[PDB]
Amino acid sequence: RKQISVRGLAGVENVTELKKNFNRHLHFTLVKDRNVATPRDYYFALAHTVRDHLVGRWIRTQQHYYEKDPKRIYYLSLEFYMGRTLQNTMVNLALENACDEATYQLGLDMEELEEIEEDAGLGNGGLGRLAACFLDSMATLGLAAYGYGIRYEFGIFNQKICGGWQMEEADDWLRYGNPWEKARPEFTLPVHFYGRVEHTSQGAKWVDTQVVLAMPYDTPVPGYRNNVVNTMRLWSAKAPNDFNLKDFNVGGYIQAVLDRNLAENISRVLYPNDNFFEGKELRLKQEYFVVAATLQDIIRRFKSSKFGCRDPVRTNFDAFPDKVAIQLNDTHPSLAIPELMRVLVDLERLDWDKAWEVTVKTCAYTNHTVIPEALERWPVHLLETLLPRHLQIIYEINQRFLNRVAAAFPGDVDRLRRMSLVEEGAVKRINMAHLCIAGSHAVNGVARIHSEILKKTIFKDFYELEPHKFQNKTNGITPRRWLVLCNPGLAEIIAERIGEEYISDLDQLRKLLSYVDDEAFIRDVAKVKQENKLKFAAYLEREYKVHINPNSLFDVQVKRIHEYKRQLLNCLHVITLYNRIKKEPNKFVVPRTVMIGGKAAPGYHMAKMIIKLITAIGDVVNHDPVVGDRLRVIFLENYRVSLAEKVIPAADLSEQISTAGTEASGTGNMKFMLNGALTIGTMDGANVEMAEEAGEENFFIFGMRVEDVDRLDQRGYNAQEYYDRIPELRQIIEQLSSGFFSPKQPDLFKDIVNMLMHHDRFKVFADYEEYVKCQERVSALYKNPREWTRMVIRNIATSGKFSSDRTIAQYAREIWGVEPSRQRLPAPDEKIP
Amino acid sequence: RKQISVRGLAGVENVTELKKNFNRHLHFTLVKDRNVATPRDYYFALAHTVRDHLVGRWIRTQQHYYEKDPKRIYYLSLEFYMGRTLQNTMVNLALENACDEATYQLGLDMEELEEIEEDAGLGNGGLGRLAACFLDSMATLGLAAYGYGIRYEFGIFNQKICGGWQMEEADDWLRYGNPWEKARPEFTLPVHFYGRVEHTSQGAKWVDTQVVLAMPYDTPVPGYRNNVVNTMRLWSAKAPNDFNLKDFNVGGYIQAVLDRNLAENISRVLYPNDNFFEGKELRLKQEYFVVAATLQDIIRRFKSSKFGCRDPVRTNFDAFPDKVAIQLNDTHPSLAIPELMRVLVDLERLDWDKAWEVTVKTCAYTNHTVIPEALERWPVHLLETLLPRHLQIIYEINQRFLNRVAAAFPGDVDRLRRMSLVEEGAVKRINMAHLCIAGSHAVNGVARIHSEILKKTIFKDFYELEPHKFQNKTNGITPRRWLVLCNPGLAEIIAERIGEEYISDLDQLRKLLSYVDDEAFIRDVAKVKQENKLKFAAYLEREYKVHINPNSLFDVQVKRIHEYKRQLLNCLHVITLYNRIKKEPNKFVVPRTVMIGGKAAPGYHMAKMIIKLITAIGDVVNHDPVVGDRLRVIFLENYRVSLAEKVIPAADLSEQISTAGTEASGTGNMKFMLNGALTIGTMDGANVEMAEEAGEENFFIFGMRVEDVDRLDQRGYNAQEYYDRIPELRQIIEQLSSGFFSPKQPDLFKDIVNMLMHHDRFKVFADYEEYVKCQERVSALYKNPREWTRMVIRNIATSGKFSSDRTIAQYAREIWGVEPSRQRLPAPDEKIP
Ligand SMILES: O=P(O)(O)O[C@H]1O[C@H](CO)[C@@H](O)[C@H](O)[C@H]1O
Ligand SMILES: O=P(O)(O)O[C@H]1O[C@H](CO)[C@@H](O)[C@H](O)[C@H]1O
Ligand SMILES: O=P(O)(O)O[C@H]1O[C@H](CO)[C@@H](O)[C@H](O)[C@H]1O
Ligand SMILES: O=P(O)(O)O[C@H]1O[C@H](CO)[C@@H](O)[C@H](O)[C@H]1O
Ligand SMILES: *Cc1c(COP(=O)(O)O)cnc(C)c1O
Ligand SMILES: *Cc1c(COP(=O)(O)O)cnc(C)c1O
Repeated sequence: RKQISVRGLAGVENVTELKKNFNRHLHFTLVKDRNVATPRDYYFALAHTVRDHLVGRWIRTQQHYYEKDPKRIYYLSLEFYMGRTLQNTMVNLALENACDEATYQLGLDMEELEEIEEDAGLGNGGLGRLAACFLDSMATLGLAAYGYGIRYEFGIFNQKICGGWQMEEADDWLRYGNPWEKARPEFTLPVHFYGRVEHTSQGAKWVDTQVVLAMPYDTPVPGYRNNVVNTMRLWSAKAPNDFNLKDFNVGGYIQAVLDRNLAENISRVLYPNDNFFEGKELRLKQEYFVVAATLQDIIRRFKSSKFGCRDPVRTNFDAFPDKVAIQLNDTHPSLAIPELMRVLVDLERLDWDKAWEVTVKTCAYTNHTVIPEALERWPVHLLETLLPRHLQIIYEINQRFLNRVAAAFPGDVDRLRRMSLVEEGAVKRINMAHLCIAGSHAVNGVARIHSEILKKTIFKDFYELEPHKFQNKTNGITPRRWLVLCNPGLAEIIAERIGEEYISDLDQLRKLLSYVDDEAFIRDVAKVKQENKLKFAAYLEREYKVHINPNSLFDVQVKRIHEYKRQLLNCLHVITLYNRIKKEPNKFVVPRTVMIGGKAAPGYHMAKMIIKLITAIGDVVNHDPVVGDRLRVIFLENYRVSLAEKVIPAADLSEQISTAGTEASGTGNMKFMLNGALTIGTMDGANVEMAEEAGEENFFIFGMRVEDVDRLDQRGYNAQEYYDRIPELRQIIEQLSSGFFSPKQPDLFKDIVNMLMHHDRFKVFADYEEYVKCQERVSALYKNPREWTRMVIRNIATSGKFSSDRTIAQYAREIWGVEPSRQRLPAPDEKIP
Repeated sequence: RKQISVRGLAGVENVTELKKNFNRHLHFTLVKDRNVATPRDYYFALAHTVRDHLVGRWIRTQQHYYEKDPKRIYYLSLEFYMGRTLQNTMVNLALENACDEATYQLGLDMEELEEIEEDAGLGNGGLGRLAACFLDSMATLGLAAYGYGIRYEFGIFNQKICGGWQMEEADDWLRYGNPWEKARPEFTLPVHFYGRVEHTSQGAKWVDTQVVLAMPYDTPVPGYRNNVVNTMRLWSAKAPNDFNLKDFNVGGYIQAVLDRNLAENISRVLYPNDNFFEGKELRLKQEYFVVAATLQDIIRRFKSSKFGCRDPVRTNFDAFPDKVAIQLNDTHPSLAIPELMRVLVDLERLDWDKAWEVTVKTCAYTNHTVIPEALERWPVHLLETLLPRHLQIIYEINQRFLNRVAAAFPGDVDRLRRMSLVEEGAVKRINMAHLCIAGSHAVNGVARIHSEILKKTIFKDFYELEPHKFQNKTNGITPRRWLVLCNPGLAEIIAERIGEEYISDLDQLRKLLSYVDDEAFIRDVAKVKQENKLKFAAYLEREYKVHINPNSLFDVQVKRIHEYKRQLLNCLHVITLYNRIKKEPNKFVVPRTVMIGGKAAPGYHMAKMIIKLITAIGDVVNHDPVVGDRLRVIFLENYRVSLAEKVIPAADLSEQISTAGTEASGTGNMKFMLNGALTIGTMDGANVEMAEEAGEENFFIFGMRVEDVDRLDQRGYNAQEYYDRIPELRQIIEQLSSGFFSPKQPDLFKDIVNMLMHHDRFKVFADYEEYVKCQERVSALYKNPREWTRMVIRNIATSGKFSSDRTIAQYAREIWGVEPSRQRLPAPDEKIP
């Protein structure tokens, strides 16, 4: 904690320049004086000074792509889980140490001020943090890339526990302002809703629509020390001045204005589910909105290219795929496909068949899950009302698609019903995943098991029609935030031995294999990890008044609360540990702090019941005198990016416990591998490529492989068989059944026990025995320090592959068709032209 | 138009400093480049550079009152009609010419950029523009004064004409931002609504209330060249994070967030009526809100005074009147009275009788009208629901008030029902005007007739109980905006002869009497007025494509459209003029451009019918070939402060035509006297003190005096008598009745004719004959140039009295108890302490 790592150069002219501009923004921007200013005021004076060092290059990077006019990548996501922006901008700009100096000289602690920034919580979990780490890597690799999303007013709710229950409240992240965005009202666009389609003369024209306006807000995304600053464009909904008021017949003037926030409700709140599908109208309107305005912004800056110079016997949209690439993050932007067809056929007047070749060559889709409840099936009755031309375009696309399928698989009548984008049943629906494979030229999974499972199970039919479309790109994590930024010490001690070229070339970590038997490296790695555990132990006791023993194994499961991720199996393990020492008190066991955190989506009653169980286990366990400090269970309240940055560097053991076949990739598992945690995990998602990368000896794999899960499903999963055969498991069911964990509330956990017993979709009891055996094996190693740290050096040295720079260099190469670069653009500036 | 008047010094180091900081805000603040920036971007770079020159003094003026701790004036208004802020700040700071230079040097036209600023339209008419000119004069006179209002999202609607009909639309003034406010989320306060009163032990406690938060936004108000910059604090409503979400039982999570803009609706839109009363709940909530949070801000900075040093055997609220003065602008903040009682008795726990002496000594009320439909009578049933403790405090105040009245006027039973703050009828109501006289120590009218009429008619009972409470302070206008700023040339030519000391000492204009027979002054005055008429003639033809003859009398009536202000009598005059030349075509008449402008409140059907008449008269008159350029009638669309600043300097004749006894003061009449217009007017409001000031020979007074209006009311106004006796008036009624003005729509004006004939509250026909005679007299003078300009020099030299600096020096002296000052505070700065 003496600090001073290579957070860059703290050099004289710059620290001078900085203190000076901090003191100018406090006075001139904040209109605050040295005697009235609080730590929030000073956080902003610094946020504003650091934003200043970035505008030069943002301007330079934007006029630069204009000039050299590359192929542009538009990554469409409904979520961007950015976390906080000050420190990361200082890391990518080389300003961390200069600003630490400058601030200590003004008498302030930088770390005090960085805690003042609220998180940009515009995401739910993995899919949104993926988008965020892709942004960082696209600018670090010099790509002309733009993230396009919604600027939600309220991000993911802030989780609160009251009596061990989750209490949700609004995330008013913008209460205090945002020093990082630049509102752009100049560039507002209209999005159309509802309406009629008239078929008049040569064309459909969508007529009688309500107009909402999409007002943009751009945030800079700086690549790591390469002077590229790209743009995240987030749309906000604005009601028009005329119809939100103007049309003549009494209703009410004041009312007509009060009803504007109704159009403005489209960007008010993030829909809060990880892996579930919400069939609500407001969600489809968010999805059309972001697609609508983004495609306008894409066509505009394509027409301004060398067509708005030579429209080459009219603007030839033929080069549209060679100038545009749009990545659909999940099916949430899938309306991009009938909308690019709507603008091209209806407005730009190309042939259906020309527009279709163009749409397919520019669109590509990333699939993020296999579980059927997460998939989007939008009821035809609401695409008909709200978007009646896009339904016609989708019925037409369906038609032409299945005409291909019939010609390829002639006579095969069940094929055709299975492939259809239009699903019959009572509610006739539209399968959006089907629309994206049909209309994209590449479809990909986020981990090699996941990509094989799509080819083999879920989109088998589609693989047999167009095998070449299906690809894989295993996920990644950005080493800048997820190593340099959250773990300045680990990055430091690596930097001493192998240099710094690895923050943008993480494969170089393999060079650390050579230090596995070097006692200097083995004590420094063990030292960083104790420093981080002591810092988190102290955060806990100050910010949250809990007190934990820093000398125990820090056992942590942090991710959204869902049944397939199996916090229940980990709770079953904690109660085994509790009971093995209550029957044999004076038996020594390796001590551990079990920390579980994550948010439940608000009406998912099972996940909300899981958080009540965990707090109930901690109520018992943490106050048993026979237990002592040997075991404490801790629920980790309001988990999100800033909390992940402090708890992942302090973990010894990482829980990655999903039923094989259910977690498509996972990325918390990589964040933890980077930071000196060992993984206990099933062979699911990217855990399989991580154990292959580090070797299975250096990993703690247990449980059913996918084969084993299918064998059991053919057979029939019967959870009673496990109740019968394992007395310890028997014992826990009756502790839950008979009120041990809910004394004055005894029947309380009756539906988690019932679900386990009769309705376990994720067959928790089946991996239990082999999981408590694998847990005996990690405590064996922990009590042998030097040998835990060598297995740790083996995981950190093998993290390479899992950087998002690799994942994006593969998207670029094999899907977008751009070559990454790392040549620092010659910014900043001084100048004006 | 060569320009260069004394708009200050354009001096070398400063113009250097300016261009430099303009170019820094364009790059760093606007994140715009010289090749991408538009006139809006450049307006903001300049707005931001000019705001910078003001923050030094704002900080200095605020720490300065802290230190010397004066008596503070809080002017509570629900309206502040500010207009645009760039130019006025440059005028009060001496930056006009330095910035004109700086901008021409960057190659831009300042006047092009000033048209980019939208108006702060937070007001309806006179009452709100009064508040605005009081703000300017309070800072020019060094008063520690704070305007407190609501920060409305949508100001007064923007008026649009479609087929001669007014079309209202939302004033999205903030669409682009506001370079002038400084949001202060740090200082957010809660306001309570609904609830119960529990009577428990020693006290009522208001319990079970919904909380809304009042988030402040401060705008600087710079005095004219004296380095004082005071604060306008405008509250915005914010929903809380907990109950706008948190309390447990299903309803909906997304819904609970979408329902926040419901609490946030309290500051969304200005209520749009000049002189009418809206009994709607949302209005009362705006009124409680602004009172609630302001009183919190007042008590806070009173406790921080030398009580938060010595609470002198507890905080003695005894000095509260000697440290606090709160001016109630109309009854719209009257809840300040039971709220100061609520905090003092309920929370601070003083005796009713001690708190009452304190409340009365700090509160004072300005009455703005006599017409009964504008008065506030809030139904008890909604003060009971929404504000149940304040109703108890008001029933108690009523009680104690009438106990005084009975003791003073013993036996006088009708007195007591007339005085009551609580009015019986079906709907039992609360007379808010009655509450303010009861609870204030000074009550005042806004013109000497108006103040005599309150003593004699409306609050006679109250004058007989407390004669000493009733005062007068005739209104005013700020010479800075309403002379220097809109008429730089007139100010210039005056400045040459008598110097500049008059912009803060307007009485010095009398020294101009000496120049009435000086031919240099007589041609320069006549020259300015033709330059202004040519500039407005050109604005008209560019911005609004109309074309008018600049050599005709510019006859203008601009104010809100209401029956008592009598745009109908002026329309009757225009049609007489039209017809006197259609019967005698080749008769020479003095040519005039009749311009009428103003907004109708949206559901006032009569005023909306008056705007359709005027446009209908222009449809006829403006296309009659026999008329030629001799007569054009023009309706002046979307009237407000920026349009008043361009049309008032270009007027020759000012219409001030209300029924005597109805316009309490008027302030457009003063703006026009300052700017070389002659007044045709009844002896109403401040027209009486203006003609007394200039002398009746130099004024065009006509019509019934108040006596004459009463004599007619006892008699009975019969409009048929005037139809019978005046053939020209006869003739116009049948032109309206028989479709001359609405050919294909012939029955169209049937209820204006019917109202004139049977229901004229403002007896238009009674002043008609004497008004068309007074109109022959102004055209006689107009065709004698040298003699119009001498009557003009007589009005401009007599404007003195009507400056708001005099009005505020009288409020200060005779009501607040502070002595004005004009000593320039030693700001700006450089420094930090
Ligand atoms: O959406 P665009 O035009 O590509 O990006 C927009 O902001 C950029 C950064 O200020 C400018 O350089 C562009 O000229 C501007 O129009
Ligand atoms: O939103 P979640 O569930 O955290 O994340 C979802 O997309 C992520 C990024 O592709 C994957 O790692 C997860 O396996 C998937 O379930
Ligand atoms: O409401 P207050 O405290 O009187 O005014 C507030 O803004 C002023 C100008 O920045 C400061 O000087 C005060 O210290 C601050 O607390
Ligand atoms: O809102 P309005 O009607 O323009 O203005 C109202 O208050 C003004 C300021 O005291 C007075 O001059 C007007 O006579 C009065 O009717
Ligand atoms: C990386 C990240 C995720 C993803 O975690 P998984 O364990 O892959 O499901 C979710 N939440 C946060 C805050 C993250 O940083
Ligand atoms: C001064 C002013 C008013 C007041 O006009 P009156 O003629 O007194 O009713 C109303 N509107 C605007 C825009 C003003 O400037």
